[PDB]
Amino acid sequence: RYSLRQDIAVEPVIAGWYGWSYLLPPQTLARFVHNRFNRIVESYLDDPQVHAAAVRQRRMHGGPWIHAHEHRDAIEAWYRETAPRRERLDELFEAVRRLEEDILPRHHGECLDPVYQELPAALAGRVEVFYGRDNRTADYRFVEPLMYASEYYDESWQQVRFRPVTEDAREFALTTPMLEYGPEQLLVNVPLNSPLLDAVFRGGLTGTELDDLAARFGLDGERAARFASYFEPTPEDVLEYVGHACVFARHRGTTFLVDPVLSYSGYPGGAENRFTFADLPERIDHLLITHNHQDHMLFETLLRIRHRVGRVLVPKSTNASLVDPGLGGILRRLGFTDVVEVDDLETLSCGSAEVVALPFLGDHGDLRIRSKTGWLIRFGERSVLFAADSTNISPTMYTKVAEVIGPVDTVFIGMESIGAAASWIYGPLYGEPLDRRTDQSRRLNGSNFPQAREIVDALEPDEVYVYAMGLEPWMGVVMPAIVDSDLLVRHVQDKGGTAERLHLRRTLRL
Amino acid sequence: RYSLRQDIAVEPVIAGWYGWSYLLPPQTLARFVHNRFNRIVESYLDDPQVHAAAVRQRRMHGGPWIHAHEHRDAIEAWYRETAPRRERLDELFEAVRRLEEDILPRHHGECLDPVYQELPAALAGRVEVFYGRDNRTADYRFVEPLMYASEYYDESWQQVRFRPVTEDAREFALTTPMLEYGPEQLLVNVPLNSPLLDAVFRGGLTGTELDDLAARFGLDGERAARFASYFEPTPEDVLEYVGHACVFARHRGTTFLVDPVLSYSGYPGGAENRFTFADLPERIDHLLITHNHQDHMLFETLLRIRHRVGRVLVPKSTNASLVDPGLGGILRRLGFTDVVEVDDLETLSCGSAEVVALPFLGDHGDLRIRSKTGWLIRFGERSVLFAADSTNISPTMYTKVAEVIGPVDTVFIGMESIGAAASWIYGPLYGEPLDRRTDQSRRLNGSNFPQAREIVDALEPDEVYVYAMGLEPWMGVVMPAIVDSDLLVRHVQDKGGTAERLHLRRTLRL
Ligand SMILES: [K+]
Ligand SMILES: [K+]
Repeated sequence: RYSLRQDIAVEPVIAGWYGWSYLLPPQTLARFVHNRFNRIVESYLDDPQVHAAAVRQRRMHGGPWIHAHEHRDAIEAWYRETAPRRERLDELFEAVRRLEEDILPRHHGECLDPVYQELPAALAGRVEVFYGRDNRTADYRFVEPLMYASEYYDESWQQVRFRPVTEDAREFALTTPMLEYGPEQLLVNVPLNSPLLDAVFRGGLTGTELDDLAARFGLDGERAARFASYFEPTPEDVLEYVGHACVFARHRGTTFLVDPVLSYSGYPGGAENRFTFADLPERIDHLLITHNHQDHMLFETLLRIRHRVGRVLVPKSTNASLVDPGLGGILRRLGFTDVVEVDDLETLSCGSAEVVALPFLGDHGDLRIRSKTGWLIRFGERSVLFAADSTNISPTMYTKVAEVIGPVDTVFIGMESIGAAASWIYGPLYGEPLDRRTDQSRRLNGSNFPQAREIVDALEPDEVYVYAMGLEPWMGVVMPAIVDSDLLVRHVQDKGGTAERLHLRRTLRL
Repeated sequence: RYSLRQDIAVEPVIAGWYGWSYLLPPQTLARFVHNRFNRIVESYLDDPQVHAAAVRQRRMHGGPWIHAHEHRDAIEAWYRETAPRRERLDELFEAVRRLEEDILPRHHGECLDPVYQELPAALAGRVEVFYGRDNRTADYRFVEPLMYASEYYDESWQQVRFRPVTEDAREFALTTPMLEYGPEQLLVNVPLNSPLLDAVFRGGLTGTELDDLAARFGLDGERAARFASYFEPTPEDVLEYVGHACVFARHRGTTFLVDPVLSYSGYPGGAENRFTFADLPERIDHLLITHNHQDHMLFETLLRIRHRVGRVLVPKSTNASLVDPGLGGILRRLGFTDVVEVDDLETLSCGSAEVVALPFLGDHGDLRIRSKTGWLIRFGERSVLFAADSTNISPTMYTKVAEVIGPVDTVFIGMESIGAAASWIYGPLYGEPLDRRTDQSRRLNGSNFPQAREIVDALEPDEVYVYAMGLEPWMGVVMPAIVDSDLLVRHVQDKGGTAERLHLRRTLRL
């Protein structure tokens, strides 16, 4: 009997690209493909040189640049093979532009029933329209499950690409098409929610069982043998930090994992003491996610642990808009079948703990998005709060919050006190651009020193760690402020308590 | 041992008025008190005559008219006793006007963080602000649980008023202050979620236990004896229609009740065959509610059955706005401790059935409100759909819906094909008025004949009843089209199937 090697990664791929939340729902896919992914490809076909030149200065990583510039011929063939896809998806892009731009501004406060009469065939039956607060300006929302039911959500445009992992750091993956760039890699068509991937990550297969598996993925010849080679012979009360904003926990034998992202292992030259896919218990009872940003809920990680998961807790949103579509339903298309959505300050009991959802402000470019929460976990008398990227930009909200929830022992706050422009993530979903100087004042930032101070001062914790920092090398898949972190470590220590910025790993007494 | 008499009603009262959803959350209370309830009282103090004159023509019921005009002195004293309340609530009304009118339009697409700096003390920490789709127009939402935590939600402004019920029909109750107009009535201060009301509706008390109970409500002397007199000595597979849009169901011993409203009994001169508080099983396993309109979820009914209820299913909304605030949280303040919010086309298993939530369009004045769903219930091979007031104003939505949910046997649709102006309910929550002729085209209507036809034609049911009609006399508490109903009864019958409009009661084979 055999199992996947710790040093093979199985990378999520949707419509040619490294896979994440907003590529799943056809209506957001379409805004990205049209307004970003085609622009990146065409720009590259025209001058491979810019991209190479760009890729070479480390400091230009994260821009709209293809990292496998050597492979011009393959990329061109791929673009052209997929033209009927990019074209059926543009049919949706046009419907939506048509409704936001030609149909909705026609109306000024009267009955809207005349609109369902005029909807593009793409949207017919799949949207609801209404006025906003002024009663005169018309808006809309998608009926999400009907979208997924439509021909525009297509499971066949999904894939996984197996490849070896030889070191800690990761190259920035979001702007480069997912293809077989080397014989070590294996690109395979399967839907992301498939139970075949579950077979894989679970393992314990005989050699003939692997052949069967591999034949159900439609593999044979050398591909089937590459596939086979990715497999090797099958070999309390804790609070473990493990990377970026990901924290593991056992409490009277119930397991918790917050904002999942994990590194790999099985290769020379690692970093001592990492917490890896290999360090995981049998079952993950409760998976918690603070928001919808890749650094907090990485598809690659999630697909891998899916088979071990009990319940997923996530914050409730019903906007069913482009900028902000239902987290919970995304998780369901990924194959998670027990997902619970929690409103502000609702309380769920979890094994022997109690989990409370907390209000979470900012980090989203002052955009209309409801998928954010922090979590407070009460393990009997000790009680820990995970705040992720949430910033304290509303003076008293924390006082009022404390009045309802009682005292808190331990706090994790994230101080990416300056990060990206919000258009960097959300930009292709907008309707038209903002004028540059405005767009510029709309950032994704974590709490800085003063804000962070006032969080601490209003919750009176005895322990106070700062995470979500983006230090660990493997976060490079997807992505001054230290001055501030340190200001805070001293503040909290000077006031008679433990504090510490986190990097790489840490056991902690629970 | 004793129990409440079937012929005593226990009427919900918030801040002086017959109690319902939008009076619960302080932010909506405040819009109603200021923009409607004060206007009604003052107008009456000035000329009791208009009101009497108005009350006397039946056809003017439902307008802004006080029904107990004889009792001028009492009403005046009540108004003046409660001035410090109406004044602390105006402090919130002003905060909100201030933020919608002075603060939010100042901003044009830049960072909003400067706003939490300027928030009225009333809202400090209790709101979140953001841009809408155009990215330039600022909007907001309340953090609902912090509102309820605030001094503006005040349980002490809540009450119940016991009174006898001597006949089927009910006088229109929403526009007249809840006071003791007669020695038969008993007005009592207790919070609506109180477990003391549960004691009452449960009953089985000894006479000394009633005295104890009555002493915990702070009663004695003649009041305690009136209270006591409201008590008398303690005395399969069904599908029961029972009134308006309320339908009961047993299936392999699990009980369901949809859109609850019930009549009373124990008085001469009733209507034979009513389904009453007395006809109810021991336990209500699953309570379903399609939307947030009083005709579909009457506080009076709900408070009475609270103690017998298992789970409440309700549609999910996160708008946490004025026009549309969280149904689920309202139910929690009323004392329901197991409430589940269901998104479009999510499926919950319920005892031996499966309940699916269905998209629901219209009936809400093209306003931004997410609290609406129909329910499909699968009892094994028979499968029944409750559509309430939802109108088929989107051509294909029903085709697409059917494609996902499979075939349906039985259908209840509501054909109040013309009803009220939407400002009649929602009017006091708006920011300013619409110009009259516009407001006029924004109605709350059920499906008419053609729309209804196309629902039937796309679901192919064998049975098809029309409800939500507002026939039953007791609906008068809170509230041409028959031509259309009948058109539909014939249509469905001519195409080889059962059809029928419902009135008063009906057993049905399940
Ligand atoms: K599909
Ligand atoms: K309160």
